[PDB]
Amino acid sequence: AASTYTENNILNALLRGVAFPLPAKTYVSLHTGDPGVGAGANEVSLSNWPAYVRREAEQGGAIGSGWTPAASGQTSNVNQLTYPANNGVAAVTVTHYAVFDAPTGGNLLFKAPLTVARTLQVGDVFVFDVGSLTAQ
Amino acid sequence: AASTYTENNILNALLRGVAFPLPAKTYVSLHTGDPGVGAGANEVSLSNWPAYVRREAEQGGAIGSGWTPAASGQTSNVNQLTYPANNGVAAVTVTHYAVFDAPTGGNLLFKAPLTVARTLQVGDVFVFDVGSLTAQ
Amino acid sequence: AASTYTENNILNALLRGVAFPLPAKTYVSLHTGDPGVGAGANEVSLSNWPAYVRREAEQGGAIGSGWTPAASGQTSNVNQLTYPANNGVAAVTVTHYAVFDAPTGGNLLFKAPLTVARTLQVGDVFVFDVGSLTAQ
Amino acid sequence: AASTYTENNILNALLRGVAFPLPAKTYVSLHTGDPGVGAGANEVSLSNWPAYVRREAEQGGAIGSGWTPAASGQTSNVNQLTYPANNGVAAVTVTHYAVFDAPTGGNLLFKAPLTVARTLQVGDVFVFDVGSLTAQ
Repeated sequence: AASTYTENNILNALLRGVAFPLPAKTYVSLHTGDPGVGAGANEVSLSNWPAYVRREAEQGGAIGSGWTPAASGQTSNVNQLTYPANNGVAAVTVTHYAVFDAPTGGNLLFKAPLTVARTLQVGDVFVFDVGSLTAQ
Repeated sequence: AASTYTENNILNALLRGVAFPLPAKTYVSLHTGDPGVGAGANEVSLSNWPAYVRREAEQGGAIGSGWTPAASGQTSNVNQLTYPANNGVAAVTVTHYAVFDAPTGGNLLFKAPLTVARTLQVGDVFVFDVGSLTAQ
Repeated sequence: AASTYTENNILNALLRGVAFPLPAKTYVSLHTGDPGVGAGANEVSLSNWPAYVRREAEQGGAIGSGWTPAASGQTSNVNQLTYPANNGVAAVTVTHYAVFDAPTGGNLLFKAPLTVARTLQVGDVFVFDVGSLTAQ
Repeated sequence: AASTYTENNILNALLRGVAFPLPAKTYVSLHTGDPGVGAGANEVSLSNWPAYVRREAEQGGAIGSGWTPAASGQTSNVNQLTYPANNGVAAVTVTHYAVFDAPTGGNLLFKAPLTVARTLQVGDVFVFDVGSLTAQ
C-alpha cells in the first residue's frame, strides 16, 4: 500500500542512501475510488462535492503533531480531522482514504482502503475518530 | 520483512517528518538464524566461520552504486558480493541475509529468508550472484 | 615480461618527456596461453566461459585504491578479485593474466605467468588472494 | 637497473593512477662508485674533478632531441656529449653513469655500469659516441 513515489524514495534512501524528500506537511484526502498507485487518485471527489478541501492533519501544529511517534510501527490521528460538510446535489460515497504531501496533487504517501464503506448524504460532516489511520 | 528500526525511521520520515537517517556505508551480513528484527540479530556467525569480514556493497565506491535505481519497486545488487572463503573448523549453515549500516551492529535494515537452503562446506566462497538481494 | 606499449610509454616518458597516459580503469584478465606481448592476446578465454566480465580493481573505487602505494616496487590487490563462476560446457585452463586499460582491447599493461597452471572444473570462481598479483 | 624513484613512479602510474613526474630536461652524470639505486649516487666525482658541469643531452633542441623515439625499446643519445677535460689533481676512474633531471640532485632515473673500465688522465674530454647509453 505504498505508491511508486514513496516506495522508490524509501528504497533509494535505504540502499543508495541518497537524499530523502521530507514531507513538510501532510494532507489527507477522500476518494470515491482507489488511487491508481501513481501520483494523485482515480478519482478525487470533485464536481459533486463542492466543499472538498483536504483536511490537513495537525492543524495547530507545524510538523509532526499529526501522528503518534513510531514505536513498533502503528500511527494514530492525534488531532481530529473534521471534513467540510457535503454542500448538496447528489450523494458522494467514501470508500478509500489517502494521504497526500500537498493539498493539491504533490505525490501520494499512502494508499489504504477504508474498513467500512460510507455513503455521505446531502449533509454529513464525516469526522475521523482519533486513533485511526494507522500504518505499518 | 522490515526491521523495527528501519520501520520507525520510514514511518517518521513519511508521516511525522523527522529527517530520515542515511547510511554512510552498506554492509551485508550472513546469519545462521533469522535476525531478531530488533536491535542486533540472532545471530551473528563468529567462532564458527574464522574469516567473516562482512562484504560491503559497492566495495570501493563511495555511494550510489549499491543497487539498481528504484522504479516501481525492484532492486538488484550491482556489484558481485563474494565473501572470504570458509577457513575451516566447523561447517556454517545460512538461511537469512540482513543489511547493516556498520561492519559491527549498527542497526538492521532488511531481513528475508533464502529461496533455497544453502550450507557451507570446508572450503567455499558463497558468492551472491548479481541480480539477487532484491528489495521491493 | 612487460608489454611493448607499456615499454614504449615508460621509455618515452623517462627520456623524451612526452605525456604519460594514465589508465582510467584497471582490468585483470585470464588467457589460456601466453599472450603475444602485443595488443590483444593469444588467446582470451571466451565462449568456453560464457560469463567472463573482466574484474576491475577497486571495483567501485574511482582511482588510486586498486593497488597499494609502491615502496621500492611491489604492489598487491587491495580488494579481493572474484571472477564469475564457470557457467558450464567443459573445463578451462588458465595460465596467464593481463592488466588492461579497457574492458575490451585497449593496450596491454602487464603479462605474467601464474605460479602454477590452474585447472578449473565445471563450477569454479578462481579467486585472487589479497597480497597476490605482486608486480615489481 | 631502474632506481627507486622511476620504479615507484612507473608502478604508481600504471596501477594506482598517480601522475608520472615528467623530466623537463635530462642530465648525464658519471660516478666513480656504483650508484646505490637510492636518492643520489655513491658517489659523484667532485673535488677531484673541478670541472664537472653535467653536459645536458639535446644541447640544441629544447626537448625530445636527446633520444630517438621508442621502438620496442632501445635508445640512442643522438647529440654527442663531450665533457670538459679534467682540470688536474688526481686520476678519477669512471665506472658508472646515471641520468639526472636536475643539474644537482633532482632524482636518479637510471643507473648503469659501464662496459669497459675507464681511467681518466690529467687530460681527457671523455666523449660519448652516438649509439651508446641505451635504455630498456
